[PDB]
Amino acid sequence: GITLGEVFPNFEADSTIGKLKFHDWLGNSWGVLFSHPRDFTPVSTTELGRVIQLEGDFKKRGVKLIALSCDNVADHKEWSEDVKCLSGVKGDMPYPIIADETRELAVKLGMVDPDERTSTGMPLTCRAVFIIGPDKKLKLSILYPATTGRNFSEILRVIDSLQLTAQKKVATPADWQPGDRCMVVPGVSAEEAKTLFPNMEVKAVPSGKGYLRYTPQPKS
Amino acid sequence: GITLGEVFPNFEADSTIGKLKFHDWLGNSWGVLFSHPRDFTPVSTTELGRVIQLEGDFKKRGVKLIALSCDNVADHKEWSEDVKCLSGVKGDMPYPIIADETRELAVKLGMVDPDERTSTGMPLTCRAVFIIGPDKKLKLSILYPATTGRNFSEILRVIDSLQLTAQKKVATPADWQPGDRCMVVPGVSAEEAKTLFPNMEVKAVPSGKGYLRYTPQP
Repeated sequence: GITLGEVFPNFEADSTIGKLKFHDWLGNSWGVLFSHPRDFTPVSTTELGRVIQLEGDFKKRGVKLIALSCDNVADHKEWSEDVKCLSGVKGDMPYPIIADETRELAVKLGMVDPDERTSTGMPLTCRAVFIIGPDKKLKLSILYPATTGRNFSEILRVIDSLQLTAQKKVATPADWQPGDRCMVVPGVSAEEAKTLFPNMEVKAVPSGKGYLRYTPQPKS
Repeated sequence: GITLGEVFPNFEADSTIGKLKFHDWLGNSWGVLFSHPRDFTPVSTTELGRVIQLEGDFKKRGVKLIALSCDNVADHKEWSEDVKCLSGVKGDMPYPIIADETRELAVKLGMVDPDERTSTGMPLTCRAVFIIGPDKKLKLSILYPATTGRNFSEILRVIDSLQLTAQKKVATPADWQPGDRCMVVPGVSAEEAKTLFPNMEVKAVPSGKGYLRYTPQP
């Protein structure tokens, strides 16, 4: 498995764009790698279709997208046409699909589905998402089972928080949406906030501590 | 780390309700274990205050909530008064908070935060969520950093999916909300579908395979 802040593997893999080396492919960029159990399956088709719908939203954020399953590349290409059909968007695939036929990555990234296997007993991946920063380090992840399609707007929501909190000295509260007030991190001193967050609110709390601090979301 | 389908560690831990043994405390119930980096911090107070708002949503779904950080129980009890205040809900804490002071669970669960450490250099948990079925097996997990407060509506949404797809041979599509049409799982034959999903719809796709099968939510 991979824990937060680990450098993500500079793996080599075949895909729908040919063989790639992960750190080469990603470059100096945010990236999202996500997996699905099996090509030509229904939930997986709605998900890769949804990602097509949202591809300008990822592009606006400088976020490279890459899909993965344990199927071969020829199946990725043929299935891709079904994915396009269901997205309702016409055009080439806006992202590659890795073929993890050896289960190398499935195992290394701790993303084997607990329930879905080939008829032959081969593991398959679950619906994993890994958010990787331009530093190549793992920033956030989710492991959802095959039974449960993902919420891709939550992925974009958290890409928004992660890009903001990367540059500014805030953290985003429960249920935060882009443009909403943020929390000032406990590290910022009163004296430095005077200048940095001149309209900060300190909400009194029964403990008498001064940590419950809100500020408008900084421009970034 | 822990992976999907592993039986969740039957740990013994101190908490706001005293020392507990995890499988015993859970019993035959669904469970959500969730962690935050540090008590007396802003986002964490928002998040725990939000879970109090939603305690009844979880209760009606048979889901036991339990929170965790590396702080001590005394800090838990005192910080819990602020959490209650931010929640706006009056009354005793609706869930226990485990105290992982030795970092044993933070390490076992693969949930150490990549940036937050104590002043003294001790690791701290990130904002992790583990959903545990009645069989004690891990069914879903999320690892969010300290910077990035959670979405507890999504936790609810995915619990509704896990609970549905445990009982019926469907799976929930991208962005599904309760009440939305589900997909029939590929392992269901047309023969079985005639009986099990009388209103099933097969949507034509360029490959001509008939796997794209929608049904009303069972």
